[PDB]
Amino acid sequence: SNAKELNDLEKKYNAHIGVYALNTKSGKEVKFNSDKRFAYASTSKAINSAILLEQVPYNKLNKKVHINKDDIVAYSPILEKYVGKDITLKELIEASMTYSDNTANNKIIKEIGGIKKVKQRLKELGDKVTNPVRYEIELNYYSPKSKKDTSTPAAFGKTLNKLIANGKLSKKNKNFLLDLMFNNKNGDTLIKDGVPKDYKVADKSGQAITYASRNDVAFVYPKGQSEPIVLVIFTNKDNKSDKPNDKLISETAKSVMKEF
Repeated sequence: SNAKELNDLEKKYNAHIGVYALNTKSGKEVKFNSDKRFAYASTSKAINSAILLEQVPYNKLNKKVHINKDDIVAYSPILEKYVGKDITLKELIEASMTYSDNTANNKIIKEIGGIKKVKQRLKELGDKVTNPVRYEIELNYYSPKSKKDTSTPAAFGKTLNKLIANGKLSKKNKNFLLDLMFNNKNGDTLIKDGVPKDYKVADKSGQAITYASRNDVAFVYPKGQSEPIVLVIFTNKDNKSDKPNDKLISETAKSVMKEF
């Protein structure tokens, strides 16, 4: 059974696994520690991007945003080149999703209206679990004794479905975002490495600083099926300093996909 496989994986990798998968066509679900809290780290870049794309039409993503020296936070491989320059909303979302640029995500949250506006949107979506508190990079300071910047697999996956796969995005904005997730430069070792050949994966990965917190969320499209399987995989380990093994997420994805 899938539960036995995931239990063996927890032991093989000495790690904790949280899984929620929903086949949006059939309604079938796979759940494993799906109500346990994990740090979501950069997987939240998918949420913040979608919220911004709900309120800015595609042809208005040319709006310019000025980048100052002090805006740059750690792991901003794109935005560190824009100090003293302007960047468009389109280029912020591209940097955030394609390269996991942290400054880009911060500017996107600001454009949305800040952390409080994100929380208001989550409540409207019926997500009373996902708990944004800090910006990059402090949101990656995960502690098991704290709920800051955590979610559960089930809550995060239901929110991904409601915002993107079955949300209210325009045709152009939805195709723009999903293509970024199909084509991103950070996900090849995770869900994409684990799914069988005839699936197409649009993912966003995450890694927090502590407790080997390693995540991937995705919309997984079976060949010939336009409705995705929403897949959320959160993992961590017991010690603060441990380093993640991406193969855990790949093998988890391979196991979960046997259910669909």
